[PDB]
Amino acid sequence: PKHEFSVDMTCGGCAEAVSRVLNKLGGVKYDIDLPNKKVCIESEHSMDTLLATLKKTGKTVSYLGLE
Amino acid sequence: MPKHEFSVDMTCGGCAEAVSRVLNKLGGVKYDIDLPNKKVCIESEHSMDTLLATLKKTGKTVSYLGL
Ligand SMILES: OC[C@H]1O[C@@](CO)(O[C@H]2O[C@H](CO)[C@@H](O)[C@H](O)[C@H]2O)[C@@H](O)[C@@H]1O
Ligand SMILES: [Cu+]
Repeated sequence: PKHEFSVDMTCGGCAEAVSRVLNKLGGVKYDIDLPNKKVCIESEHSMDTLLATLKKTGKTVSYLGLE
Repeated sequence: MPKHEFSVDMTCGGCAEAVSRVLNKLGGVKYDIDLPNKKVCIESEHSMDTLLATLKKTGKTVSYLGL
């Protein structure tokens, strides 16, 4: 499944930060849309693991669903 | 009591808010964030190690500017 999250990013540095923590987690295929403040992820990790990883950044995060 | 200074690569207000949230979550800290100068000052008993690790959770590039 491809999980979609709303992540409050407001500059390229914000997106870069999200990319860095997801890479640290590893085993992820993702794309970040800055203007629409959305991050889509595909991985063997649980939704909870992904959510916690994103929330640890200090940014506002919410789960939108999956495709 | 110790007063630490860190360099944090923040590039927008949202970046600063995220740093604030991770420090608020850690607790036991008195901090000041200087966005334009990419500097975060922290007065805390928490070890330099703990503070560095906490700031790194933001996914931003962090370095130590000393006591
Ligand atoms: O610290 C490595 C970590 O940084 C990220 C954050 O987006 O990527 C940036 O740094 C890379 C250098 O290794 C650049 O190639 C890349 O373009 C840049 O965004 C993570 O992707 C990477 O794991
Ligand atoms: Cu930002």
